[PDB]
Amino acid sequence: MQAVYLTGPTVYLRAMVEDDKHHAAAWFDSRFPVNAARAEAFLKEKLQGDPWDARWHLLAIVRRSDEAVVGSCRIEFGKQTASLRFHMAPWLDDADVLRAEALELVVPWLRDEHELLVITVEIAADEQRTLAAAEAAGLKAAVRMREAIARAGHRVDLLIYQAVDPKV
Amino acid sequence: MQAVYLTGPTVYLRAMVEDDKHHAAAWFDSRFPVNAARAEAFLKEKLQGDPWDARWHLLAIVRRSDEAVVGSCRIEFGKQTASLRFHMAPWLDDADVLRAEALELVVPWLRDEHELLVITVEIAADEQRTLAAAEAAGLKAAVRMREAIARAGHRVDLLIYQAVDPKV
Amino acid sequence: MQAVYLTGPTVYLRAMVEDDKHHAAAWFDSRFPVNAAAFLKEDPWDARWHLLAIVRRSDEAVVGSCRIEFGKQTASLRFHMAPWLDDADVLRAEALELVVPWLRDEHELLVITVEIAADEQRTLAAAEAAGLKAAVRMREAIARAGHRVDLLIYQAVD
Amino acid sequence: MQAVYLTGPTVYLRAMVEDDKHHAAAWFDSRFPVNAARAEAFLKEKLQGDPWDARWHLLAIVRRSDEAVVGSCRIEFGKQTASLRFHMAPWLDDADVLRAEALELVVPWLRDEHELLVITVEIAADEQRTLAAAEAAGLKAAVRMREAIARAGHRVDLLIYQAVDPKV
Amino acid sequence: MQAVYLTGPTVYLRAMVEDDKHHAAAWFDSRFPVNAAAFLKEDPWDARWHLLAIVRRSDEAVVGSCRIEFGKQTASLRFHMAPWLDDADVLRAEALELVVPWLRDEHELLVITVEIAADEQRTLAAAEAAGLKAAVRMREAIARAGHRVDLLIYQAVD
Amino acid sequence: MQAVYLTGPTVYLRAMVEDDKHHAAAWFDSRFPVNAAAFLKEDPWDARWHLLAIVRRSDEAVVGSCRIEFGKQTASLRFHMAPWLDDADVLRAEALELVVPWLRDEHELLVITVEIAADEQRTLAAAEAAGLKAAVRMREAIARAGHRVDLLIYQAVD
Amino acid sequence: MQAVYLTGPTVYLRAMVEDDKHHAAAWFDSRFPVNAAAFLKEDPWDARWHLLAIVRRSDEAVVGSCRIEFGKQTASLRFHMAPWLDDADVLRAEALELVVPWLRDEHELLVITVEIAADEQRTLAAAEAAGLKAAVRMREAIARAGHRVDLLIYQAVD
Amino acid sequence: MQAVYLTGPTVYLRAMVEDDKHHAAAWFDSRFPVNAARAEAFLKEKLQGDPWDARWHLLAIVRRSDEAVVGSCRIEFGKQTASLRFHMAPWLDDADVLRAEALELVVPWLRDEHELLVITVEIAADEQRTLAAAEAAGLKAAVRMREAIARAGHRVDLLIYQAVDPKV
Repeated sequence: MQAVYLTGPTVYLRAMVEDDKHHAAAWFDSRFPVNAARAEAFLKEKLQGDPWDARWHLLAIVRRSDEAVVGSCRIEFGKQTASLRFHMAPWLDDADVLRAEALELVVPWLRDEHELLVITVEIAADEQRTLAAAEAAGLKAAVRMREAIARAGHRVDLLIYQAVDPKV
Repeated sequence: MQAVYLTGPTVYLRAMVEDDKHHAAAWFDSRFPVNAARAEAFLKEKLQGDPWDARWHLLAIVRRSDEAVVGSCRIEFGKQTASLRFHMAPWLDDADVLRAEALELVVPWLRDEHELLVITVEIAADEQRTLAAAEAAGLKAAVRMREAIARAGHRVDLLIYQAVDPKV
Repeated sequence: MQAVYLTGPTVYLRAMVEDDKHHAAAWFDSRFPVNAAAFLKEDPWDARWHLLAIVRRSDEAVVGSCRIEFGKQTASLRFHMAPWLDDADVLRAEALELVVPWLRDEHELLVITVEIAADEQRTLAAAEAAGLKAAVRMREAIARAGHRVDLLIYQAVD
Repeated sequence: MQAVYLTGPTVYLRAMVEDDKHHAAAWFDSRFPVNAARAEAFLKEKLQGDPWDARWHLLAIVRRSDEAVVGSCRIEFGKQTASLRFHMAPWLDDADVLRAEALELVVPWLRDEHELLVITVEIAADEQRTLAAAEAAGLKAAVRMREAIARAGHRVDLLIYQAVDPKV
Repeated sequence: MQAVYLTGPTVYLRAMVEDDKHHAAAWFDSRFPVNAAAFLKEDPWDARWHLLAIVRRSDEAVVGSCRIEFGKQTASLRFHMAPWLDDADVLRAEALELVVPWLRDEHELLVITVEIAADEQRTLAAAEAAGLKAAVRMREAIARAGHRVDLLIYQAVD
Repeated sequence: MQAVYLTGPTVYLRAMVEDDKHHAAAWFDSRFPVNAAAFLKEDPWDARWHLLAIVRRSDEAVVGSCRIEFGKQTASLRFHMAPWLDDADVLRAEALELVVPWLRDEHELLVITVEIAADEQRTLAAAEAAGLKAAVRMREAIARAGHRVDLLIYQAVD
Repeated sequence: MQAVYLTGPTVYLRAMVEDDKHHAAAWFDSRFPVNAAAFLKEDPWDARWHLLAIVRRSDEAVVGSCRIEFGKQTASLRFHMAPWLDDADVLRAEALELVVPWLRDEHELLVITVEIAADEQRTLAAAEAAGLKAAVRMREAIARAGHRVDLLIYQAVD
Repeated sequence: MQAVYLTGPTVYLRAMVEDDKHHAAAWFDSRFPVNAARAEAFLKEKLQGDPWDARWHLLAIVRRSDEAVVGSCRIEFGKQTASLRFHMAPWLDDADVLRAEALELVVPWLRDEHELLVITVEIAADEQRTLAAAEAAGLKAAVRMREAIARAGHRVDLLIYQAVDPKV
């Protein structure tokens, strides 16, 4: 994953390094969550494989104009699965445009460079551009988690978008 | 819901009253969660209806032999949906047998006495008897939430079981 | 405030007395708070405020409290409901419905202030019906089961 | 200390029992503090004796008119010392009058029934009646702890009142 | 708000920009908070509010923030100062001294609201000099070193 | 463990039953914990452990618990006492005094482990009298009134 | 311990010095702890323990610590890794792999104890390969992102 | 206080600046405590003066050999009083030697450059060298706070040392 270089008009993705984590410490939690996507359509357990064999990765999302790390993409591989979520810097003016571009970049890489039957992405229901990026990448809304996400004055659903190979 | 009386060989369900909540305060959290089932298959929003119109209910699960409140069933209605989860007393010797019986009791009541297109139940992957009760009630595993539930020394998946009317 | 009784269809409010506070103290012997700062020992800041018990009419149970803190110009309200209470939002909304017109028809105030959590649908609806509008919001200040909600400050200015 | 019975016009003091602690659990913390009086004039360590030999006691303060436990007096004996603090119920209308009476009752008992060279009492600077009770009992302000006590909108000093035998 | 600059003898306020927020985010990479709810990702509740950076004139350092949330009738202020800041109370008081007359001489508001901790002597003194009076008090809502202080809500009504 | 009774001058230990756990659950409906992680729903990690009630002889009250978790070679003990309990340290020390010789005279163990807070004088003294020595210390893991104390792990190896 | 160097393929351990501790202190200037009780000021309890720095060979960075506390019979280990560390579990496991044989081939101990979180797969695997077995479990004592994990105490007895 | 320069063989004291506070953020709490010395002999309130007139200062303690900030001295002036406490870096090998030197440096400065009737210093009972420095500076133990300070496995007293002008 040291070779990953996925660039668009505004941002590029590359392996997150210790330097990134340190600078972003105020908002980026380095500690491991239980998984990189909270919920998923119920499918055969075997697709995930053994926990010893799970592989976690972190990609920095880097703004081209100033080289600022503006977010991260956390990815968790199982045997035939990839699960991911994005963490954008809270100081960003419009996190959604940059998150959406990052999703456009990472999905085709995930489909091509790996042997996956399932791709699973967390996207909040108010993340318009990111939802649209997922739809154009051929992902489909699979799970609704009602009011799972705190916003100012209200809560919104967390949605889980998936592409699942026909074989499954 | 004051008329509800659903009894099996071991437990019965009736409206939870303030007395129950007070006695069970050590383990029963009276505060509202965001919903009664955390995740669900992605279906049309309209099925849930407006939040002003949502109706929440609490059923006590009562052990017949001694009249002890051994758990609760939290139910959240939307327009055409019912979502539920169980909270069993931590001092119970075998919570799963009694939870499973409670699920056997509450499901047929939910199908008959209400006009539902969707029933949604949270069940942890290690809850053997409760899983079996759900399957016999005609519910099917719809969502997997990996390692969502803390246990001693390890974590287990939360599963979401559903029955969804053909019309949907 | 000793001769004041505000009666609605479900609850009534009257001056809270020591015995009420005795029993409300246990509305905190709990591992699941909605907020932090039981009650504490009550010049100059302990002069401005006053308590009304919310009593359910059906069984005469004390089911909540309404705290009213005064400025020269002002009155600010805060509710605390028993944790085991059935239909707390309906009852709290009714108390608000009772206290606001009292503060209007029996006081001369430039500003009435009320604290209400962002998820308290019925209490919010009664505040809006009484003419109050949201003025301040404090993010994730109120604890619920597995999540937090914002505290809203509603105000009317006459 | 089962024989203690110290009564005034309004309250009496007797050994606090498990029943008291349970009822008062909302406001009374049964857990041990490090001592029963936080600060004291610096005097010879030997006066306190060994920690194995320390003896802690709890007296309930009981309102005569209704038998309500309205507070507690926590006492810590060393070899030749007695240290104490009061915890009054937060629902009390006028805690200070009842605290002050309790102090009037407990001090003469402490001087007579025990062989003390030092008595040490915590009293907040705004506790008028309690301060006056201490002065009339022949205690003197020895220590000031500035702004140690939170009140509504402001903080007040904790004062430590003492009587110390001439021999010391 | 992009062409607005309020200059006092020590600090000036101007619209906060992304770069300012970038560096202010670290005013939370800390085990010693004064409050809880770094910043979070910014319809309908994220429409009403606006940020001003407080910049120290001597070295052009961004040393704090002033958050202004609007109602139709209202404006409510909240300050956050860098944790390492020398003389934070003097600088915050000066910012208040600057923002209040701006909200008066350049807006048409019925009510101005400001949050101030009960121990912020100089900020309180500037609020009183600006005509604001305490309206609401929230006990022990602000964390300090080994103790907590109350949050006060000050208001003026024109 | 159903036919096991260890009787001392003040308390006795026997297998804990559901009814005991029912009432012990409330030893947590409280805002003042000594530790965190009421009880939780009890393969493979829920196989190794077992509970003994500590019953006060004078009134037959269940006043505490002794949790014994087993390895192939090992036994590890943890006590929880009712919060309202008079003389909890004396009673807990006596329970320890009872359980340790039982684990010796009626089991074949290479290692016995016990958790004890650093301020539990009498419990510590009984652990030392039973031949146990401190092995591990976890700083400020136990909450007391206005302070914390260390958790000590004592062990004997036969 | 000043002339002790344990070198593996990825890291090596040597006596920790003041400068290492200086920089490790910031492994706590953070709002996301894994545990509680930065470091604190170091008779009689501050006699038994000792620190080894874990240094990554590729860049000579100090990336973690190994704390060894001694009894007469005993040695107990505790690791703390830098929060930004890549592959912390692999590196920690390697340190364990290095320290255990050292405590065997260069000490005379009846019991070696190690703390390891229940989710630290590779560290657990090295403890089992070194002959250690789980002895004690403390439920949900370690904080992770949005959840907690148990702390396990592993031990070998020679 | 920008002119303060107090140097000994090992450390020097100078005004703490924002740079110091930032670097030391892991261990140095910039937030204000209620006072700089927790307890003090009970003397006339007027000596402290008005809170509006209180002046707080921070001195960095700087190790000469490497210019490292190894601690801080927090000082609070009232009208005729000075109260202080030290915060040493936790990574220090022997904090007590350097704290003690810092106390040797700051006391004569406090007596000479200011018009004080009272100097009040917090010192833990196990801080041998610091206690000895205070004694040689002509301070005397005035207050004992039993077991106020957590240490590894045990607690120690906080002591308050004072010099008080004869006039008082």
